[PDB]
Amino acid sequence: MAHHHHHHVGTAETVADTRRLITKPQNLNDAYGPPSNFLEIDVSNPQTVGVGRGRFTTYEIRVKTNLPIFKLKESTVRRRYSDFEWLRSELERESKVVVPPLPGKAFLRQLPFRGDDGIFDDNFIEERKQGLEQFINKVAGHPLAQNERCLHMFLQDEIIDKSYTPSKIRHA
Repeated sequence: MAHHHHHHVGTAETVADTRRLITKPQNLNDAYGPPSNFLEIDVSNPQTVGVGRGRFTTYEIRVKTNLPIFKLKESTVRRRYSDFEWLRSELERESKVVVPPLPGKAFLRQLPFRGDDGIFDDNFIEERKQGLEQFINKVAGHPLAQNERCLHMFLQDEIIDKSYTPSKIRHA
């Protein structure tokens, strides 16, 4: 039914034998360029989406690339700082990714408050934005990171799924 090893699609010439062939991990392939590729990500376009007690601001992650991992080459998602955090540590969990420290403990004791912490203020937001996009362009552009499934959820699909598969971008 769904799983079938018999096929006569199109012009049938070869039959459903085994012969040899085999399907083994042949490492990374070639398509656009080396695993470095060209890469340009921008976290920005904030949305303060949350509750009066616990309101958070989401960031839109914009990316253009010809990376063989990124799949869509160039797309945009939107998720919150808390997802960046777990993305950071996830890359540090089982890989030696160049993951840098998150932007914080800086502008907070630098700016006013007003919006509880000041997160409702458009100055602070971009102050975290600038560093968060700095952060991401590394963790989302480094060999080890392109090798961690964490990037698949961050740059691709729609959102970071906190129940995803803890493995590499390349799957068997």
